[PDB]
Amino acid sequence: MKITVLGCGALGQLWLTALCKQGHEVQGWLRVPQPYCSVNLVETDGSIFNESLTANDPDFLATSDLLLVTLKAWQVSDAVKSLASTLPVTTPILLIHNGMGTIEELQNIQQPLLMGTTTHAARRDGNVIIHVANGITHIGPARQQDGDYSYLADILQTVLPDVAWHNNIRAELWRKLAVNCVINPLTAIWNCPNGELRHHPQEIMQICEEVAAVIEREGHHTSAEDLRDYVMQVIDATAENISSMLQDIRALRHTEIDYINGFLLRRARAHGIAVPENTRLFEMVKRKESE
Repeated sequence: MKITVLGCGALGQLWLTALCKQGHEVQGWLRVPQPYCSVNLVETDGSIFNESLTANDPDFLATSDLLLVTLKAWQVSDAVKSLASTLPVTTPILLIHNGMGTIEELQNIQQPLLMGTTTHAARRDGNVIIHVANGITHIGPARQQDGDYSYLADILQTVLPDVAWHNNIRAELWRKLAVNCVINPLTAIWNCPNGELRHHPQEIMQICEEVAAVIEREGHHTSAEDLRDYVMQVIDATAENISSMLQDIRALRHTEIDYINGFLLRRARAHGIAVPENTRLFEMVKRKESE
């Protein structure tokens, strides 16, 4: 098939490479138009893959069979709306990113919309992309009207193992966003490795109690304590790492906070749930971004 990949960064080059090695017709799409996307990715065994692909061709977009989006969350909805009048109104759009809240920004999209997240790990070092680890990409329908597109998880399985379809993909999205609402902003505000958080159990519970209150009202079964125990287990296992949010902070790149604790605040707001710790952290990180 013909696929346009939106974003030629780490995750976008990992998909372009995999689609490209299965023989699919592919193009990338850049925010700053260029006729080609130069892919240079290192495979998990250290092998290189390096090709020059077509980019930003409107005719190739108008005949594409899948729009695969791999931008950061705060970029997604504007970039998708820009291309949706050109992509066929029958062609499915798959969003892969961390965080939640892009579907609410895309509710009038006519095309089939699918939402997803991955545990594959891909790092960008300058113009080099490193496929750090293999993993699973979970996808599913964004709205009630997108439920008949489970065939994409079978095609994608053949391209970048493993892929799983979930009829209620929001359950898996919240599991990851719950943990990120604790780890990302705390590390960001205390500019510490994940392991520091181990020294702050009482406070982590308070955030988890707020997170747990919003999720329960959203229709999912979780407990504040269960959530707390899991976060601490993640913190122990990733003790020396620098989070994705702290990484953004240290490089002064915009953060995905509007789609992590910002989404919890928005949903908390819609259900009327008290979230003072999450609001403080959200506002703090926003002040750091501005400087």
